[PDB]
Amino acid sequence: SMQSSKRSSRSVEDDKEGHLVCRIGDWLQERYEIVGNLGEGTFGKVVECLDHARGKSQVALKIIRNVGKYREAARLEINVLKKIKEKDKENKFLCVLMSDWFNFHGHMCIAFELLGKNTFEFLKENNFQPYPLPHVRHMAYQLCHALRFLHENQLTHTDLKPENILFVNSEFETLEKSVKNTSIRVADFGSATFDHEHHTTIVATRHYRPPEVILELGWAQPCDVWSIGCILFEYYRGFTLFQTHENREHLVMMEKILGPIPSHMIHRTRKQKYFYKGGLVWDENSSDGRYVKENCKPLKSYMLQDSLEHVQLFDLMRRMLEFDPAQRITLAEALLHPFFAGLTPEERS
Ligand SMILES: CCN1/C(=C/C(C)=O)Sc2ccc(OC)cc21
Ligand SMILES: [Cl-]
Repeated sequence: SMQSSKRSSRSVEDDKEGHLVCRIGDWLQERYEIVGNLGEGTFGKVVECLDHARGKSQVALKIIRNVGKYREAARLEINVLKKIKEKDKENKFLCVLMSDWFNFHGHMCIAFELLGKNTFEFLKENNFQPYPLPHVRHMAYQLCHALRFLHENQLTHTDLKPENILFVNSEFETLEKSVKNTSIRVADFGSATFDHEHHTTIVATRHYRPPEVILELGWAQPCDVWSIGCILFEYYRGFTLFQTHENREHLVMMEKILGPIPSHMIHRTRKQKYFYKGGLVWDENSSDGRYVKENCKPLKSYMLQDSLEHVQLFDLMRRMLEFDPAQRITLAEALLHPFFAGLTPEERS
């Protein structure tokens, strides 16, 4: 219910978890009026606010717990978001960057422009009926465009997944639900790592994680290209390419679907226990063996239609899913792939 901004903004306390005790109608900075809850987690809470210094426009305000490790992780996210903003003065490269950040009584707070549903939540709301190829194509183009910019500015996202890709507007027609506008933005730069910085060993979410990270061979921009390839497959079929929670099984799935791992990646890994005489150790006859052999087929076998536009998609996905990160297509190269000849002039600009 409605409260005054000066009063609400100074009336403040935390709970035993170091969350800010707040509810709908509370204010921050005599500026942000809380009108809803967007999400929550170990880090803190995300609340929808009206921004009264900007005609009451909607924002997603992330409010971090009064806990040191979450405070410090947010400070890093903020420093990445500042560096991206300073490289993209005018926001041509489709990242969800901050509109504001401040320290509210030990709470790091980060404001973002409020966008629509993420590409996972839209798919779930459609009963996991996949995106039509034209939408996959436009979305593919935008991901390539966004990450290419970051990549050529010595940055790697490391955690691209459908939940971190947002529709500017997720309003839909019923034809299956079909989004009216396929414009997307790339979110969640908390893990993003510059070329010169320490690379944490295990990056990406399981389904989107490339072989060089599983085998601990060193990772860079190509990690994001593998993630994008997995994302395009899931947009196109509506289920993840790699339905697994264990490295050995995951690598076997990669072989069943993409062909053999290059021998020099097997030779270089510390993870020798996954291999015997240079081949993956795997029981074809076990319960998991039977499941993988029935469910994990060559990548081309997942095509829904045979027309050229579908061949072009599957060829680009093959290139984004090359085992050897040195041989994997770059996003600069991907943008020249003939799959993108199919974009409308409107999508292409
Ligand atoms: C909770 C979603 N959410 C965020 C979540 C985290 C963990 O950061 S950041 C964000 C930005 C825009 C938005 O539009 C809808 C939503 C949004
Ligand atoms: Cl080990």
